[PDB]
Amino acid sequence: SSSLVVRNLKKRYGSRTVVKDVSLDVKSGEVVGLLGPNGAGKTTSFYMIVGLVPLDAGEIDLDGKSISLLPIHKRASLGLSYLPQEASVFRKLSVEENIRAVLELQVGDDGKRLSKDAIASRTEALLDELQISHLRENPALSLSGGERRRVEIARALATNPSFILLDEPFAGVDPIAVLEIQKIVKFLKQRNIGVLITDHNVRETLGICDHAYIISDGSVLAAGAPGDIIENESVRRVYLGEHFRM
Ligand SMILES: [Cl-]
Repeated sequence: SSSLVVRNLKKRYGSRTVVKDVSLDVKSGEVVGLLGPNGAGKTTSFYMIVGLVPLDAGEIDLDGKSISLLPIHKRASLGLSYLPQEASVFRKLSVEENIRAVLELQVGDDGKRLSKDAIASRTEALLDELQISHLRENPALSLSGGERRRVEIARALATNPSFILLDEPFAGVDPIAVLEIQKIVKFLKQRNIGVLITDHNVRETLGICDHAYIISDGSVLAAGAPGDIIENESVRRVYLGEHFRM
């Protein structure tokens, strides 16, 4: 069991403080949502946690260790994997090669690079687990969005992450795709991976969150189970609307 502990983030750009004070927690096997009005702080908060935006103030601890000053690849080494909106998998590489490429770069707990046998074994495992074994030889370029998404999870999983940070996974996707993504998050949850999601699609996100934080005016307006969040009068006034229904 791991914990990601975020305390009192602040980010100021010029004369404008976009994140005033945001704190949150994520634990292993927990799905947490970072929601709220556009530009009211949720995104900058998310990126400070990812490591794309340096903190002006605050703390971020992963298993008791500070990581707020570390670059992204260092956070990744420690178990914090980031899955951006756009890409990336190497389009010219096969599905299998995309996964192996990650595994070839890993270092054991021993401190040693994986044996050829170990890489083959883990590749086979990840292909089966993500139900994409039929695509092993396919170039990444040829994949549907849903299949590509699965390859990206596989590449993240190949680093053996403790936490996975999803940047707008539901943006622009059809209702069928929503279900696939929710199934994938549940799969991650059952693997004892903590998941942090920021997204604009309220119902889709809340629908798989154990816990959610509503960010408004650079601060945490409310936090808790989705069921309680919806009924919060402040949240309805600022964000969801008086007549919101799931
Ligand atoms: Cl924001």
